[PDB]
Amino acid sequence: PQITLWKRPLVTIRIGGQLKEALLDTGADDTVLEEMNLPGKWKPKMIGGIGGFIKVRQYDQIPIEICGHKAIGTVLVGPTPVNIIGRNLLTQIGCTLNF
Amino acid sequence: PQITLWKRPLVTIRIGGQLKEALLDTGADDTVLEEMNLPGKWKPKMIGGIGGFIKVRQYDQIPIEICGHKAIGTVLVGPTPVNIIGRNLLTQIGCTLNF
Ligand SMILES: CCC(CC)CN(C[C@@H](O)[C@H](Cc1ccccc1)NC(=O)O[C@H]1CO[C@H]2OCC[C@H]21)S(=O)(=O)c1ccc(CO)cc1
Repeated sequence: PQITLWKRPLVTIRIGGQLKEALLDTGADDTVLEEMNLPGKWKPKMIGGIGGFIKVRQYDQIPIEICGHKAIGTVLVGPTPVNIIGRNLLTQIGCTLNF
Repeated sequence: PQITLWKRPLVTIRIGGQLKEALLDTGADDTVLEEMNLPGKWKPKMIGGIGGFIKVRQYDQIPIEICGHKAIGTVLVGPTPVNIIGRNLLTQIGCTLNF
């Protein structure tokens, strides 16, 4: 579909047994999700934006369904105020910017 | 244009006769530029990002040409990690997300 930007580009995503609302975010290199206890190996990382940094856990090869489109890749999990679908997964679902 | 997302969507903007590089950021409500001088009245404001809150100077009705498309709107100046074009101006230049 086409998503205008009059409002936040929030869409429904699924990660296992959790449905969440997440921003389609061209400003984010990688996907960052709100705190959740995912299975598997991870590694610590610090990511920065307006206000400074937060600490996150990097999980790899996590499948996420984004508006019914399948994706699989890196997911950073930590105390973000909003779920953020970053470019690493936006490319996988065929997302472009157009004007 | 159509802009894919395998690389950061960085574009050249013209503001006050200066060329700068800025990131098209659909996860940003607001346009935020790194410290610079702009003429006219401004208002102190605060905004929050992934890492907390910062103080910015709010300038209204600033022209920016974004990849050759004209916008006139609110520009916040302050300690963002990188110049970002947010939805307030993305809407003005007709930017949508498509997948
Ligand atoms: C470095 C470029 C961006 C910061 C400038 C990166 N951010 C994505 C950005 O879209 C966030 C996404 C975002 C959205 C809401 C809350 C926190 C973070 N938006 C944001 O800070 O927008 C601010 C300007 O407009 C306001 O309206 C929304 C908050 C204000 S980020 O969230 O900090 C971020 C995301 C992922 C990574 C890992 O690659 C690193 C940083």
